[PDB]
Amino acid sequence: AAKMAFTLADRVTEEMLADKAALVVEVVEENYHDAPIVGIAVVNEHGRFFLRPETALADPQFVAWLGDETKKKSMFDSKRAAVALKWKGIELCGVSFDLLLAAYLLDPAQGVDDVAAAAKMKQYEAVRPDEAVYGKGAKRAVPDEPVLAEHLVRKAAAIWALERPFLDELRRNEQDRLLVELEQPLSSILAEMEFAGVKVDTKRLEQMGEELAEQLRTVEQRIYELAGQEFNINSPKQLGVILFEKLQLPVLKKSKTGYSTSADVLEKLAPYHEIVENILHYRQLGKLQSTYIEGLLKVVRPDTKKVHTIFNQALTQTGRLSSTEPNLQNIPIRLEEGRKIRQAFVPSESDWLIFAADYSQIELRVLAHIAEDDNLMEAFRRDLDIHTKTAMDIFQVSEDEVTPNMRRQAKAVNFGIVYGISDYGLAQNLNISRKEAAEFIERYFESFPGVKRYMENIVQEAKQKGYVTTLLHRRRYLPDITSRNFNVRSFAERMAMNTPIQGSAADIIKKAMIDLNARLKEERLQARLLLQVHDELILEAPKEEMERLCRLVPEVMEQAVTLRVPLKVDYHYGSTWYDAK
DNA sequence: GACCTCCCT
DNA sequence: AGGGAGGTC
Ligand SMILES: OC[C@H]1O[C@](CO)(O[C@H]2O[C@H](CO)[C@@H](O)[C@H](O)[C@H]2O)[C@@H](O)[C@@H]1O
Ligand SMILES: [Cu+]
Repeated sequence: AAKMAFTLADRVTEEMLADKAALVVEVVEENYHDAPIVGIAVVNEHGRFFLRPETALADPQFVAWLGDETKKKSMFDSKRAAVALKWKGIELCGVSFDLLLAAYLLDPAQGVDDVAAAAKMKQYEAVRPDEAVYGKGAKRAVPDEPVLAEHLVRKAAAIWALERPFLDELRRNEQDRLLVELEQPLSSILAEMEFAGVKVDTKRLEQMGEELAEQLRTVEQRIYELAGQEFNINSPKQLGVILFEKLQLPVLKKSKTGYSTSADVLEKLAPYHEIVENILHYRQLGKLQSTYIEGLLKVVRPDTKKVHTIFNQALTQTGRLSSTEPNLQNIPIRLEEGRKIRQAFVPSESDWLIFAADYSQIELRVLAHIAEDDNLMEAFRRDLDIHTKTAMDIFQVSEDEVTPNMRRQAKAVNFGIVYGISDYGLAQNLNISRKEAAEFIERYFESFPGVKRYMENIVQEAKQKGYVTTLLHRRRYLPDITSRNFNVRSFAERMAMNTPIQGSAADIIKKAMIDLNARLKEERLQARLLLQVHDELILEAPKEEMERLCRLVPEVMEQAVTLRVPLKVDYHYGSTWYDAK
């Protein structure tokens, strides 16, 4: 395997600053925030170059070239490079092609997470997987200069070679604008969000942690008093023995490994013995303690008291974002004791406030749009309570005859319809029988014949084309749709049904983010985007901007696309994330 | 290092 | 429907 030719440069030259280049700014640490850049490579019309970061990033011409938006770069995962460079006070501009995002749009099922995996999609194999170069786990390391340098230049050369074929394919798929006008500009916005971060009131979490520690100690002792002995409550072997052998509790669910102690199961066992509610309480508290007190405190930067998440923009199969380290998309809200964690998330400057705007029922509104179901579209045109309306229809009752249990069940059905669910899975959910579940679904489709039609038509389209699409032309390939195995085919069908709804919702909120960022700038507001949680945007702004944000944010979000039904956005603000309710 | 419950939308 | 994050072996 003969080396690829390149200049191991000792200094930056003019021919390295062409107005078109593939660029590699390598950040090997997974978490790129304030992380080292271990090397640089540039491939352009004049050749291939490796530069050492301490050289290139001290060179004013290079830094200016980095920041010049008329000097176009092709990269893989530009957000990583962008953020790492922001921490060093350097702006990266002019990124006109991101191979990671191109690969993700073409097929999110491939799990492209390095240049080698993207290149393999076009039968290009003259580059190694990062894992082969860096190793894995405790053996992970930056290799010596000649090996590192060759690797970065090969990645750059791959990018240079693969841009045209990736773009041609995106174009054939009508995904070219989706890359260039949505995902790439979103990438910059997300880079700013991650860099800005979110301020944490660590003292507040620590005293929450102190309280929890005390309450956990109390319940733990109670559990041991009720069990008549001590044991590792978090050990599935030990607990299963206490519950199902020593205390003779019925076994309602098994798990391949052993006895199920899932919360759905424990709830049914609670009548039999007082230990059960205490174990549940213990789990709720321990979850908060371990994950959202301890876990959060571990990743707060002590110098700024901020958490800086990383939004994985090229992971989920539907076009949603994900968030890591910490995950700021699963902060408790459902139960009050856990929701109080949100009080620890505070504005980053004094006299600023948190502002949260969320779409109201975006998935069902999208479904109404794509199905063209007359009844559902009317329901949203009237701005009805959708679950109450759905109860009225499937039970054939007047609004005044809808009971709370009726509403709750219509709500579960609505979620089921959205997730493409079937008699069995709705059964599990409503704690009812398969045949009953099947009658609900049948009643649903009688009231919403357009949605039935859609569910039928989309599964057939998935079979005929091999994939389904979203509003903005995101794509998901569903080859299991023709499996002769019921369970595998059926999962594929649900995906066929759900992906255009979940994915189109993701598309809309991504566009809103772009539109919003543009409006914020035009208006010269200091308001800034901090977070996205699938159907909601969280910002922080001076107290003096709230009144304008109240009008501006919902409007931008509501007007992002025009559907057959209105989009509706609710909003709140307050001293903390908790209070923005 | 791999494999196997509970938090969010 | 999508995700992220301690015991056992
Ligand atoms: O797609 C964004 C993200 O994906 C990569 C690989 O493409 O994944 C690494 O980085 C993320 C962010 O910390 C980690 O969660 C993941 O485990 C890593 O493999 C990375 O390059 C991008 O930043
Ligand atoms: Cu786990």
